[PDB]
Amino acid sequence: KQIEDKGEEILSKLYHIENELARIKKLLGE
Amino acid sequence: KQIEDKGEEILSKLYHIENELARIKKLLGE
Amino acid sequence: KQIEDKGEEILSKLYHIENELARIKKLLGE
Amino acid sequence: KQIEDKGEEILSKLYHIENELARIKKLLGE
Repeated sequence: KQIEDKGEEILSKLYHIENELARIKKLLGE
Repeated sequence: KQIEDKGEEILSKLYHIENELARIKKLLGE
Repeated sequence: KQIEDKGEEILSKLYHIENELARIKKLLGE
Repeated sequence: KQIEDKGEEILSKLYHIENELARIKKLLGE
């Protein structure tokens, strides 16, 4: 359950990261 | 294998992040 | 717990990626 | 060993990603 909690935690950061990069790509295209 | 399954899903996110970075590096003319 | 240990190391990388994105978003004046 | 191999694989992508972002930050600062 530690390994499963770390797993989710990792995913949720990755969603945050992919959103920051989408925001960068959007800016740069404007 | 829930954990195996998570591994794969995490990696998938990483590929997609790599696609975003390729888009970004093109916009920055590098 | 080698796998637990890996989890933590992965997360650490994600934080650092987040620091880089904060630096990048400042350089892009966003 | 599948979980341990996925672990390494994830790390190695993250190193690639942190390098792409360092290259972005360097460019933008030049």
